[PDB]
Amino acid sequence: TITVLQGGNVLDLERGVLLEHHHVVIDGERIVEVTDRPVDLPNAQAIDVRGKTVMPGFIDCHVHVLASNANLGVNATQPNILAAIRSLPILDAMLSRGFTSVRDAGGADWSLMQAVETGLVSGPRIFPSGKALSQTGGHGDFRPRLEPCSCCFRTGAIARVVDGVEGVRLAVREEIQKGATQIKIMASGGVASPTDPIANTQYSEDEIRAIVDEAEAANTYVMAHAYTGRAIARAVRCGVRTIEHGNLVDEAAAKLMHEHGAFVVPTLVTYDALAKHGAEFGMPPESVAKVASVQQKGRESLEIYANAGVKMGFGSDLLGEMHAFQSGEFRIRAEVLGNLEALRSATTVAAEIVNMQGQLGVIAVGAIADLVVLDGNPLEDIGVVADEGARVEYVLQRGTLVKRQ
Amino acid sequence: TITVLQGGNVLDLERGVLLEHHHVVIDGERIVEVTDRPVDLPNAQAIDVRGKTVMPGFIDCHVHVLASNANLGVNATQPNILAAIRSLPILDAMLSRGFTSVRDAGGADWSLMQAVETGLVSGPRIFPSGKALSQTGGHGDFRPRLEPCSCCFRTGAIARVVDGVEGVRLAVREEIQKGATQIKIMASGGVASPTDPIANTQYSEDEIRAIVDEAEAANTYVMAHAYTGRAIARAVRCGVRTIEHGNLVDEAAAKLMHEHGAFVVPTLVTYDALAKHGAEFGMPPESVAKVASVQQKGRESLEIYANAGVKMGFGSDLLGEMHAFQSGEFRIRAEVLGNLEALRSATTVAAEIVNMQGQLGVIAVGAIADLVVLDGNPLEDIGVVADEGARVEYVLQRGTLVKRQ
Amino acid sequence: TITVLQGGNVLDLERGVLLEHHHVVIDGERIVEVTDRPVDLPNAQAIDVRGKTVMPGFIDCHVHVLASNANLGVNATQPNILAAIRSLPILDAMLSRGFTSVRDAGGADWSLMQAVETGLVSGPRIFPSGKALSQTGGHGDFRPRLEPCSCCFRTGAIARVVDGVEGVRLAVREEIQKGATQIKIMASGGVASPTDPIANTQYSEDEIRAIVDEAEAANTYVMAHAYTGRAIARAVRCGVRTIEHGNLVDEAAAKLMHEHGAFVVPTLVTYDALAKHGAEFGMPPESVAKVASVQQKGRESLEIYANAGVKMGFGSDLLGEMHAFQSGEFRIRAEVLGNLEALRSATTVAAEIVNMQGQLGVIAVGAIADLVVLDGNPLEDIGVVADEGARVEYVLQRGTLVKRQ
Amino acid sequence: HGDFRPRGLEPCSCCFRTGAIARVVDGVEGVRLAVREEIQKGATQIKIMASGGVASPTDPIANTQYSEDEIRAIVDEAEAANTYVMAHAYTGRAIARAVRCGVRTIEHGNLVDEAAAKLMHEHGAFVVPTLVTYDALAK
Ligand SMILES: [Zn+2]
Ligand SMILES: [Zn+2]
Ligand SMILES: [Zn+2]
Ligand SMILES: [Zn+2]
Ligand SMILES: [Zn+2]
Ligand SMILES: [Zn+2]
Ligand SMILES: [Zn+2]
Repeated sequence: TITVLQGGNVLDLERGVLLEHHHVVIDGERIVEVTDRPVDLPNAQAIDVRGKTVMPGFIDCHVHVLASNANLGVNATQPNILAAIRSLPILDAMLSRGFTSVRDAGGADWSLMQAVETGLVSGPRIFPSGKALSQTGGHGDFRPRLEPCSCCFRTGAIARVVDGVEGVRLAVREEIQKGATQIKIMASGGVASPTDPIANTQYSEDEIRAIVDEAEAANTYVMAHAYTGRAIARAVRCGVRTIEHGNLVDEAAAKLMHEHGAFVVPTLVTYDALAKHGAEFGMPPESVAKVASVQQKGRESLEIYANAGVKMGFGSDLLGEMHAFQSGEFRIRAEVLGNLEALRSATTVAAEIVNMQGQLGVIAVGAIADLVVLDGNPLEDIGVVADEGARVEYVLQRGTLVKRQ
Repeated sequence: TITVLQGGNVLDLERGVLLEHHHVVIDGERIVEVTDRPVDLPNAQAIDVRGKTVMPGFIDCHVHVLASNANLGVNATQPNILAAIRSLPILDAMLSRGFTSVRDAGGADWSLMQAVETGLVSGPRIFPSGKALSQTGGHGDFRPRLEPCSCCFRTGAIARVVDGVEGVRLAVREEIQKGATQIKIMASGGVASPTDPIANTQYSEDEIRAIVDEAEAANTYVMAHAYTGRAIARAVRCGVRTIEHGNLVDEAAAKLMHEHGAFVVPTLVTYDALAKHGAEFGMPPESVAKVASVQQKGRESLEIYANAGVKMGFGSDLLGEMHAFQSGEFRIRAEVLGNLEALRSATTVAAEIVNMQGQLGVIAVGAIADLVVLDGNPLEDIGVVADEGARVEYVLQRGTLVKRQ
Repeated sequence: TITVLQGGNVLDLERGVLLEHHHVVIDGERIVEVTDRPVDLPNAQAIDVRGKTVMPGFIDCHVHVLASNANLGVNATQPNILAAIRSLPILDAMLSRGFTSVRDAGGADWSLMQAVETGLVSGPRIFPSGKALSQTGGHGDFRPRLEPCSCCFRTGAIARVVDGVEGVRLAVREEIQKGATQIKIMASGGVASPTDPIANTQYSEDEIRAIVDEAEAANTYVMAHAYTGRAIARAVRCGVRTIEHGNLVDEAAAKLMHEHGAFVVPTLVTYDALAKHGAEFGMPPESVAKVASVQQKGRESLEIYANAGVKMGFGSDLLGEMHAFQSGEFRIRAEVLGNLEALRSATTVAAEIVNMQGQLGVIAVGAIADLVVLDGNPLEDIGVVADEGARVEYVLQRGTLVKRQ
Repeated sequence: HGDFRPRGLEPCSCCFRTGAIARVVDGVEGVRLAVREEIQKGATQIKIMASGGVASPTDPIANTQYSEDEIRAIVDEAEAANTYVMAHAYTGRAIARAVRCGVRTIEHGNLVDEAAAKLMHEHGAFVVPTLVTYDALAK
């Protein structure tokens, strides 16, 4: 059968206007009609959406669903079944904030992706990376300042450690076999790892090139964690498609990104959260030392990306109980670029990042019915979205209604 | 001693005509005379071939002699001595259908080649690949969507999983030591494997280039499994000599193939069989999902190959009890290319592929005595050879008579 | 349906007489009636057996079906599929000689057993030992007088080398998981192995005990290869059930064997064969040095076992092309004990050895229809059995007729 | 009864799948180590298979599993950690020896004779029949 959201103000994002009193008609999992007709509803579930905004369900392009606590070291060493359990609330809470799809950046696997798709578990559709690739002593290596690691994969582990061209090549083939949808690598130092300062680069160009080739071979792409313009530039020229964080770009690297057609997924909200509640939520004292420097240029970088004409996706990257602040990223972006853009990042641009242009992030005929129904107009008050589930009262996923609030 | 097939109509393939009441004289294992003389037979076994077509014994360029059931996963896991035993009827039946030589595309080894050649076992001469080479998660990787290890060689295993330039180099040197005649790899997604969609490529160009080198070093070639024009172009540029299946060529790839002097071996019959009796004969349900798409472009591709002028060999690639349909490939090709071509693909073109030009696939002086005697004329009715056999009453192999029907 | 052997002279073994003009009625796989009635055959396959001896099909308690050549060293190293192929002739010949069941003493596995039971392959029912257990440098170690060795089970290998209590324990649990029906161990030096003189013992009492226990825990027994009275005595005290060869007993050991209720399976024909054609058929020169001694006391031992009242079963132990000599063991035993006793060793006593008392080795109601039809009377001329398959013209196996000669 | 490998074979197995009911270990030291491992990981008691069963491929229910040395080593290591061993067993034969080796509770136990029962009462051993499962597996 068939469902009609009636009399909503449909958000159309490429023109940037509400379309008032437009009905939208769902058959099965897909949108069949968007019109301001009196519509011919014989056996349709009518949900009355008068004076309320209906827009495409949001896409978060950088989450760690399995990051149930803020020390990613100790997250990795928690027992498997507990690691899994603890992700469930995280998933549920994402969905009710309006997020109908997430690109998980290391941790989530194909089993979790199936769990939501078969209905076994409530949450967003996951686009899994499997495990992030990290070189030894890299952003994914959580060993404190002897070595030989570890036979087999803990379900709590964000990353795996692999070095060498043949090593990475294999690892990518293994991850794609295990059903990843894209490949995440760490291509610079970070904040949450013990031994790497943020300014230095990770992986040789030979390794990154091998990885990008093996991903392309399986008709997907590489996403890459990378802060400085030096770290970004190399990664992009090796052929990576999306850059994660990217807090310390220069315009030279920004220009190179635009030119190559590479995307960026800023994750500003995680730095504010780790500012307030950093050493407080159990993340090592010398990791909170590293967080002071990246949030500075963080806001500033957004302008640079916008100036160069680089597409920016929505990303949170929140760990542990800081997971609640997910929606706040809308606000931060709205402050710097217009809140049309802030919304675009979680919809149209996001949908392109995950290769579902036309499929998600748009209310149009043929598209998947992933809808959010919003009390108020985000186009003028960004707060209706950025206030943590406050003002979202319906969530639709693949046709079916999943939240009523 | 010495043998005479008297008064036959000898099929000459490069001219495309029967030569009536030509006698053919066999001494030892070789053809010594083809003539329409009254011939001078003192102590020759006269076999009377009046009004019946005598042609070269057929060559099949793609078989899996050891594929005794349609689930190649379970075929691989079956006990060694049982895998061996169950290939015996397969071999026998192939010979009875007129196939005096087969190129096995993964599975059969040098021991099976020996068993026929010393007469310990009835079948076609085998040109063994040993085991096909497959990357991890490739068309030869039969592990479900874990990641164990393995690595003793099951005698029912079609392929082996090897990654990396050195890995593949070693693998080819091993396969050639055990006495492979040519090297098979998987360069693309496939149908009969769990985790690889058909549209993606397999192996880096370094790996394939390595492989081709090690093959050429032992004075033989590589046969590569590939479907799409993208997969085929890259393989051909790396220097593979024969392409298997090739159902989804564009003409740009076919042009390249012709240019490089590469062959194709289409296997159209297997898809028809897997259409009818796919899930029925125990091949996993999501493999029969993938069979729908490749048989479409299958017949079309034949034209593409013929237009670009790419030599086409005969291949069956039938698994399990679907082995019976082997000869039906003649019909399929005849229907697109006329039956002179269809006969050429299993004789003159085939013999060139297995580097036996002038040794097999031609009735001429000095050639090996691999002869089929046919009741009817295949030049006008393709049915006389494409009918389970039915109409083949003599098969000669290296001089001696092996089937009387 | 149903079958009748009519008017035969049924051999009854416990009373030791022919029963003339007794009909035997087979339904399915079982014997339903043995009677000298005019029998009421409506739709029965009548096979006319007037004036011919019908007796139970023979059981040979010690064969090596996989021993396709006389050098067990080189037999083990032959390629897997070739090892399998070569056993097919061997099995077929055994069946034609009247043997409807064989107890394989290392080499044959469950899959071969299945091959015959499912009728994939013609031959006797097999009771597989899997692989003989042998200590390092023991009768099953074929390494020249060094080390590394071997990860994987060659299908042509008679034995495996395992040492120590936990080692042999695991070895037995494995062999039974793979579906051995009983367990073979080497408990002494032998003839066909490079490094062990026949006089000395093999395995500790601890190992043998552990082995016997694990056998008994799986509701089967241990068969043990042992020559000297010292080697025999110890094995029997450890609770092994049958003794293979046994050529150099003293009566003290024999007495203990009787006391414990342990059988013996002498294999005298193999030493005569190795006398004539030893170094001739490719068995290493210092192995044929060892064969001189054992045949001496061989005929003499038979008396000792008889005197002590130790049950004897039928055994050949023939290797390679010397397999042909299988039935000659009848004549050899008939020469020393009566030819009644010689037929008993292949029937009633043999069926007890393989735990099939009342199931095989007797023509009686409810027993399995494993029958041989014999031209002449073996109770007076032992040559009607011991002339290979000269004088056996019907063989019935599990109801159905398998040889017509 | 814990070994779910088909009658091949004999490869494989590296790590612990969280959906696995059992592990395969053989030998006196092997079991000893496995018990210590299991207790370190936080088991409250130790479960063993001392008999053939129903839900496993290769073992007929009539026959026994583990040597008395193995079982008794298992019981000791469990007692050293102030717990007990529970043991899966059907027949009176398989039951008796388990109890003689000092296992505290017997699982299923569908095929006792009063001989084994009497021995069980004497040693102070419990039984946990699971009759419902066989009705369910019947339908
Ligand atoms: Zn990152
Ligand atoms: Zn991250
Ligand atoms: Zn293929
Ligand atoms: Zn193939
Ligand atoms: Zn022996
Ligand atoms: Zn033997
Ligand atoms: Zn149980």
